[PDB]
Amino acid sequence: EFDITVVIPTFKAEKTVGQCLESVLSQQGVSTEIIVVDGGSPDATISIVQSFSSTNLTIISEPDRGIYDAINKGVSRAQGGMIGVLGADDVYKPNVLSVVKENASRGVEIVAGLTLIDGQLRADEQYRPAALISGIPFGHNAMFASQEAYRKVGLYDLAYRICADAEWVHRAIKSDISCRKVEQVFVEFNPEEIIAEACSVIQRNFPFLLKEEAKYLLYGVRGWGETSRIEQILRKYGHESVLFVTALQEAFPAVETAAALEHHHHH
Ligand SMILES: Nc1nc2c(ncn2[C@@H]2O[C@H](COP(=O)(O)OP(=O)(O)O)[C@@H](O)[C@H]2O)c(=O)[nH]1
Repeated sequence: EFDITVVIPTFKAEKTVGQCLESVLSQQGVSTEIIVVDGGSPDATISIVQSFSSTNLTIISEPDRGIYDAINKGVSRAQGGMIGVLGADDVYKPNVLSVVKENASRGVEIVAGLTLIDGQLRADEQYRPAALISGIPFGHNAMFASQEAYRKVGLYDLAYRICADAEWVHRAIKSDISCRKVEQVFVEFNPEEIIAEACSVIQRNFPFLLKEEAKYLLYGVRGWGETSRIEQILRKYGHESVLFVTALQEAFPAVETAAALEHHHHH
């Protein structure tokens, strides 16, 4: 019954939840359902959320196991054609929801836009196998996914408290979920732990990789580290997976002559 469902997880968000919801309620040209999944805030959050138009607004307020648990509860209740997730410190830009509706009209399963972070565009990557040796290719809050996308991919993996968004998108890529990237800003707003989860997520695509080899690939694609061992890694594991060969030749087009050699002998 709704073009869009916006899932907003909140805990102690009294400072910004107003600005967040104003960015959703003011969206013109769409029927929007809002599901606020609050983890039991003791501050003004519940009152502020209640100060908005409640017509299509549901409030869940109960303990949960973290951000992605709250997101899962909201996604599970969503009735909209496309489902977005907005943090309480985030805002959608004007007209974004209508842009999502328009770009979804042919049945694409994911519609993703750009993200503005401290006045700079997030350095996004393409939605393609090459993302599988990296992080999430677009900002998770700039992503909208259909009911069928979530039905087919499933829910967010709570084992990942940082990078569950990346792991979900990688599962989408591996499931050949369709995606359309829109070159418009949709949303504005312990490294060792982040790196550990990101390596783990990459290894869930390619279980033959050592953690250090997942790290090398990740730093390689992101431009944080050198790439002279990429060909070595390709020769080491190319026989394991055509997807992995495809990912490396997409991420590092210069290894094409070596990639074709892997394809030719094993795939
Ligand atoms: N329901 C729920 N929401 C949370 C929890 N922790 C954080 N949040 C909310 O999740 C959103 C993002 O949290 P934040 O600390 O900014 O993490 P980040 O934006 O993903 O880096 C905000 O809307 C918070 O209110 C939690 O344990 N439960």
